Amino acid sequence: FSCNVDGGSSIGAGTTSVYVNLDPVIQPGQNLVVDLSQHISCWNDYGGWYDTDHINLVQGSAFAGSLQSYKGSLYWNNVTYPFPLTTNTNVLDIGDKTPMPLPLKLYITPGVVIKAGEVIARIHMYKIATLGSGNPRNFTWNIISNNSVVMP
Repeated sequence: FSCNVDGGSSIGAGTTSVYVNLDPVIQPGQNLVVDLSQHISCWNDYGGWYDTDHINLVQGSAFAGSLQSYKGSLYWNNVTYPFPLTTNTNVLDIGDKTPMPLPLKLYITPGVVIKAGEVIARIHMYKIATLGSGNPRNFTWNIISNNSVVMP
């Protein structure tokens, strides 16, 4: 099982930065959408659905630092969750060699809103396979804003 960010090198586990662009000027009632399907993809390293991988996001995934006062929602694989996650999400099956973009969106409801380079969320992902011990792996996606966001 492997993932990559923006078509980069393969990742087997651990913490990876995911850089996103956010609407740089917003109004008080505006919510920021972070479409992570545009950045993160994962695949089965065998293909043909032999040793299918089961993937979900993990309870405790949250906004970072000052953004914890922000309110959110997280879309994952046809279910929408309150964010921060109080639950593990549903399971997504990964069985092909073809990279699958993660069906994942983050909705943020926030004059400095976000600083360039700031971690806005930490999303924990769990992988376990179908054969043997399952070879369980933990991923953390550190979502980082490329840009500053203001709300004048």
